[PDB]
Amino acid sequence: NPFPQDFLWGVATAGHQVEGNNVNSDVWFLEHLPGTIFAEPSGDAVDHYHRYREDIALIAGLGFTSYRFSVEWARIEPEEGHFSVAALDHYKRVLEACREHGLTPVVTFHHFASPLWLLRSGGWEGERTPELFARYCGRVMAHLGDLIGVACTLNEPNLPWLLESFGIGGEAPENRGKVPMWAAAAQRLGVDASTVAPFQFCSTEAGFNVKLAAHKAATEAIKAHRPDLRVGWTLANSDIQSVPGGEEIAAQVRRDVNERFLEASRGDDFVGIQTYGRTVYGPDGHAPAPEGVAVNQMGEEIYPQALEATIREAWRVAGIPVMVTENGLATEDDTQRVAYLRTAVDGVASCLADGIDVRGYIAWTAFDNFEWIFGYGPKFGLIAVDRSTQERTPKESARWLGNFARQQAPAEAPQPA
Amino acid sequence: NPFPQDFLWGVATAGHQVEGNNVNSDVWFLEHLPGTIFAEPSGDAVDHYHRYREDIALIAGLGFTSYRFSVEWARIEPEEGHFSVAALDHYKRVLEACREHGLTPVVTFHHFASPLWLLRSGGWEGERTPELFARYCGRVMAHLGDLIGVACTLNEPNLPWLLESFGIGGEAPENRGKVPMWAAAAQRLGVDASTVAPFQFCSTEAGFNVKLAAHKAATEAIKAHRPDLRVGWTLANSDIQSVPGGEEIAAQVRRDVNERFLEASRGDDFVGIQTYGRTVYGPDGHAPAPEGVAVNQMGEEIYPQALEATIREAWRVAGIPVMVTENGLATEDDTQRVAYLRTAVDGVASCLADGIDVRGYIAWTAFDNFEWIFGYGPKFGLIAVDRSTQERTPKESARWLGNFARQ
Repeated sequence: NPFPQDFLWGVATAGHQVEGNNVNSDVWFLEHLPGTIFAEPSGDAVDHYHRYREDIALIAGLGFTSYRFSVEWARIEPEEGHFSVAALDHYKRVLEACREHGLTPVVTFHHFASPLWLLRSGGWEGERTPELFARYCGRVMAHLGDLIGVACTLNEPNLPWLLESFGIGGEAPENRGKVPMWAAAAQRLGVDASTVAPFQFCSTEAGFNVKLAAHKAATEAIKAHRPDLRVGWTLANSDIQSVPGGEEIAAQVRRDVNERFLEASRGDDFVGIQTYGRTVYGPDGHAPAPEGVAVNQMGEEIYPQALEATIREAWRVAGIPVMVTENGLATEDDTQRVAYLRTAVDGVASCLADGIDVRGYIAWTAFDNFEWIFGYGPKFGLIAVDRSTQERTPKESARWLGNFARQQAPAEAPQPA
Repeated sequence: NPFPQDFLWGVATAGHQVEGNNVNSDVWFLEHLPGTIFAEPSGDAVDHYHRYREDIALIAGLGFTSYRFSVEWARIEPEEGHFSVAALDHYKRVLEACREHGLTPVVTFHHFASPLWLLRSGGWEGERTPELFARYCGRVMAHLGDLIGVACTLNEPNLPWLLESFGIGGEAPENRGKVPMWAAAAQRLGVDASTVAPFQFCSTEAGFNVKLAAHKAATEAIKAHRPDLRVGWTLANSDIQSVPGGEEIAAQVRRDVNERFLEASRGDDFVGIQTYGRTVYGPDGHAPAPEGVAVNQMGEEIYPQALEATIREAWRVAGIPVMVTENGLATEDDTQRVAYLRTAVDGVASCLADGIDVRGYIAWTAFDNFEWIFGYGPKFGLIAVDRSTQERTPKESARWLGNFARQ
């Protein structure tokens, strides 16, 4: 068996995507702006904020051994310097639920959404962000740090560098004013549009430095409470490929998005790898590539072979233990998700059988949810939710993966201790 | 007793003062503005949002038969036209807890705090405000109306008029810009200050018409779900008195603040009376306490005889049943509170005994809480909360009044 007994089998969520009523967040604010690129508001999402106990019990019943979720800074520090012990107690009860159900909690301290007030100090390019984040992380540790299994500081700091290569984003700061969304944003924040920089859109050297310092200062804050607790960030590392004409563009992208962040990870306990497919570049940049085999729901290629390739890359470049903190598939046909997961798990086993220190596998996502700018259309969940009633119904993929996890545990009788 | 069989004995709260994290409300926003008049932010308050079950068990264990609390528009409709079913289920659970503990729930549909977005459309001077408020009251009824024991549409529409008589607000709208907090509110909302009108500061003719229209449209929305449910609004009615020199001033205030609103109440099923003390006017306007006892934490005269007066007044002007939806005392010494509640309650019984139809007594307030611009200084609670730990400790007044109910 290539998986060790302590290997984590989980599903992941992000607070804004499942909790509902993240009304103090930047993303919420962006969802309701006149010029918005968000297709619909998050609203209640799946109401994980109130239903987490039953959600945890469901997940643990399916045989998962871990649960990854975010603590939301927008709730914890709702205005700069005014921490909410009430919200911190909410997340302590979440962690207590995990622990009562045997789940190791993988806590993401930040998952794109920020308190809206942060966007007035320059957001993820502001020089105070690294220390405010770190202060924030110390406060969460102060209140519930003993209950965390594993810590992820930041989710996908490199995402917008990859989106820029499409590229959706990455206007120059001096040009953010010309996209409606940013112009509006700045106006109501009472601030200049060149200074508007939520986490997931910022691909600027300022933003690189701010992200890295925030990671660094947060790790230290966290270690001050639990020196034993393993910490890393997570990366949006695709399997980068090319066709003829795209070799140099592919190389540039692999370098700026993947290797640069993995180089920056080399001090850490682990790195989180988040991978869905390959990303192919030709002479005109991004090519949704040649066709076969997705047909994902978004019309992207179904290529869970990517995971094994990014795990290998991460081991090579960073040389630290890897945890797969996201992996999954957007599809309305769950039989495709099952076949995808079989292959991705094979990818993991294959890396482990080669001596790569992989420490868990966490599927994106637990429940069909708010897929950022595309809203509720894209279905990534291993568990269905009828949002109108909030009823949860596990899909076969949840039973398959859950039961795979369960079937890796030893089976010995009790032994005098 | 002269208390009928089904007289309600309650304690009351307001969602902004007790729940914590009312981050989408207009008040929250005003608490954090640069030139704010709020002495401190509400923050977590006493975290009633999370602890309500324990709070209601405690309330019920003490002997009360009723609980008055708000549902917060700021959480139910966080953006105009976007209702939260999860916020509605929360409140649904609050009502289920009440009933599980045998407590008749008295729900206030609005208790000063509004969604921040409402302030961008002219707030409680906004001409769409009545129909928005009614629509909101409808959604709440659709989700949970069957669990409400009594309904209070609006809390103290008339408060800011009373305060104006102390020269404490009531700038004409053209001069709102001159108050720092309004100028800051304006700038952050992208709106002119003349337009900024949160409920409890708005004592303008427009705000009278808007409040009244909202109360009426809300009443009609709630009866479309529950024609049996008793509906009214609550009034900030002091026992307005004079000394020689103050007669015209006193009559004026009595007419604009109490009688005008009681007249406006004449169609309703009951009027909620909220009274704490007397307000005395002399030749120089509002008079300070005499070399006359106690006094309360705010230096106002401790005057429980006020309640009997405002009940008699309401019966006379409105002519409909009276519910005491707030009465109590701000004080650090609870022995003063016990004595106050005893006499107030005697005042109520004396009204009852004269045939005035009083339907309930509800004390302000369950828990020491966020007293608006005064922050956590003032202690009105029958139950103490050490906010650092959120630990609840019933004062003697809790056990006194609870036990009084229990007979």
